[PDB]
Amino acid sequence: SGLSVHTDMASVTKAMAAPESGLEVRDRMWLKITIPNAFLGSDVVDWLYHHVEGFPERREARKYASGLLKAGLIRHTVNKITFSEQCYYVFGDL
Amino acid sequence: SGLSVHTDMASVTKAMAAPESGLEVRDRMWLKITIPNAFLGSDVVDWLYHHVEGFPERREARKYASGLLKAGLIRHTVNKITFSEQCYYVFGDL
Amino acid sequence: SGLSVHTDMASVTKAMAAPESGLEVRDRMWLKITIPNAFLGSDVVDWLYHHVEGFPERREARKYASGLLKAGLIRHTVNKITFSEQCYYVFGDLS
Amino acid sequence: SGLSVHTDMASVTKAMAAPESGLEVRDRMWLKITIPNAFLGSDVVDWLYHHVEGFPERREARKYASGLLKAGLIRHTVNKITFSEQCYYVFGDL
Repeated sequence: SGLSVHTDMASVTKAMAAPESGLEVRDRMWLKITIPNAFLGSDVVDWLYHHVEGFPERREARKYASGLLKAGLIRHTVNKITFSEQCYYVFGDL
Repeated sequence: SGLSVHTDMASVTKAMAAPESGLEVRDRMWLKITIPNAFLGSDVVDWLYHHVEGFPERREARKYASGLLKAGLIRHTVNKITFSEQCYYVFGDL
Repeated sequence: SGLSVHTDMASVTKAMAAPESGLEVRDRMWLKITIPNAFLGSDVVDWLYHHVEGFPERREARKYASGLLKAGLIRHTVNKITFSEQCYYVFGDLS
Repeated sequence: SGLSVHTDMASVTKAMAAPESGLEVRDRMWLKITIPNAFLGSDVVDWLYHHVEGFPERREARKYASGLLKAGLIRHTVNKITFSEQCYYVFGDL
């Protein structure tokens, strides 16, 4: 009722902005970047477990993925120290 | 069979990197950024069409959201001209 | 100020349920479904605009995408009819 | 440029559906359901930690909330046993 297309734009925006207005407001944003030949930690861990003999289990395939990052043979896409499976990586020099 | 834990680390990585290695790759990644009080264009459009009388179809609500961006009352999170429902937005100076 | 871990649980819940309690309460919910090989309308238009010659502008790619939905070559994941770039689709029968 | 507006529609779609076509695809989707008076598990835990006395930290608030689901005071909107902060709930019989 109380707001319509005749209300000034600035006031409608302040209404949408006020606490408890109804608007979904969260403390994050997801941006899509086009980086050819990237991959997830989980895809590296998979590939090593299934293609490289001698791992007693998957957690050792994950430690090996981790040493590849330390060695700079894969690289983080934004600056991070520690390996995670959920993060995206690209290849180092080679 | 031909790769195991005894193999050269760099050689194992160059095999993973080759064409047709089986390594799941693709050309896009998603980054999460912590922006306080950010919101989706689609939710702005949901809020308007739900709370502001005078819109005959949802498209007039999207066009109004477009006008809010032109006016600087909402703002893009990254350098972009035109409005989209899939992008993330913050409020301007109010 | 005067609710604590010693208060009646049902009374706490009631306090949180009252008007103006400050709990975020809203007429919506969002659900994650696992659907292998699902794609967004906007990615279909993008694919068609970049790979199929003869689209003078991007809106013509959109209308073609709508004509895929209408012919059943792609399918909405819920009960809708009209094409939207924001919804998720899957492939129809292609055998 | 082997495909145009002249090509068979079914053949264009089979192209798009082929391994390595370039079409961006995913194994998850998000759906909006209109449900009156629904709230996020993390919003309940926040509301408890801020307005109820005697929680030395946030994990004790999370546990109380999980207790609230067990007693039937809040309820899951999809059949799930256990409590989780990213799932949606409604009020029970009050």
